Amino acid sequence: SRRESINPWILTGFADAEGSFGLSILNRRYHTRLSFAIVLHNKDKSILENIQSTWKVGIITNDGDRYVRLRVTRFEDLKVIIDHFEKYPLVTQKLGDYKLFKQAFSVMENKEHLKENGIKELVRIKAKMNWGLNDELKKAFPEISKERPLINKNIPNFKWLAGFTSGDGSFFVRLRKRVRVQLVFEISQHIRDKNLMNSLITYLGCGHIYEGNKSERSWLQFRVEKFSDINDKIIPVFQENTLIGVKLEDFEDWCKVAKLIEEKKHLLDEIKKIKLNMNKG
DNA sequence: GGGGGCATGCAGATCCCACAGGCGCG
DNA sequence: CCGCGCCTGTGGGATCTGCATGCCCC
Ligand SMILES: [Ca+2]
Ligand SMILES: [Ca+2]
Ligand SMILES: [Ca+2]
Ligand SMILES: [Ca+2]
Repeated sequence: SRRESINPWILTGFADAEGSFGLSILNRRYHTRLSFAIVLHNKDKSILENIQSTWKVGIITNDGDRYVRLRVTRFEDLKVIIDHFEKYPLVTQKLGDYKLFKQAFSVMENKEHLKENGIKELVRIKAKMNWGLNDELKKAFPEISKERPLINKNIPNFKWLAGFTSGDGSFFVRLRKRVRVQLVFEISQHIRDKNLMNSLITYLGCGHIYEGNKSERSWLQFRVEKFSDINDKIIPVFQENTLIGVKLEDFEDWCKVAKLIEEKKHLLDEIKKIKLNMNKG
């Protein structure tokens, strides 16, 4: 059960990709709940165990027949999470949800949430957090601003990038029809972090940003399709900065196809065998 | 007696992932 | 011609996010 721990910057990078900070204010006088959660497919339960071993907090639960959840609600345990992200701060817009989550923690640590003044402040905090206030709290506390300080941060290091890639990244092989094999690396992200995704082009020395129609599409792609860039830049980066989860296994199969491509790929039966065991198994 | 915290289960919403096709260029 | 890589496009599920209840304890 007790599995390996992970580098704390890799964990923050995975949290930037897959984490969620929650502030629930329900009328059971109001009940206050703070939470951190990650939901993944069972294939990546090892990641949740890795985080649980590194933080030494959190409950791992099956969220159905297909999914697994790591959830932290115990108040003292949320202090462990604050201390981690204070030393290893998030990079995406989720940092703002973390900061509001931390602000809510100080209201509750000072027991102010038991009185009416604390609830009003917690409602103001929740308004700027994630998807904002629900209809009931919008009516019961109409005083309601969703605006919050802007975030525009740079990639802190490659260890963060490995955890981020383990979450939102993708390694795959294309078989285009004469059949040619092409390696592709892609990270997708909501356009709310376009600057950070643009940051990747010079940070990795390769790649392009693709957006489609910016007026009707809320997410973009950072992609590297040039084999020399995959072979000389992306592979050495993630070989030195270990990925986690099945993304690591997909990367290792990905690199097997890369060695074949640098050795005159065209023969192809072994590449098709590796591809069958990638994002299908 | 019960307020408040914790665990728990489930549902809503969407941002991802893992791709494919057309075609200009060296 | 051939192999490549820019560029455009996306289904649908793995995510992110949120709601509700029960039971314990000081
Ligand atoms: Ca993400
Ligand atoms: Ca993310
Ligand atoms: Ca993921
Ligand atoms: Ca993700």
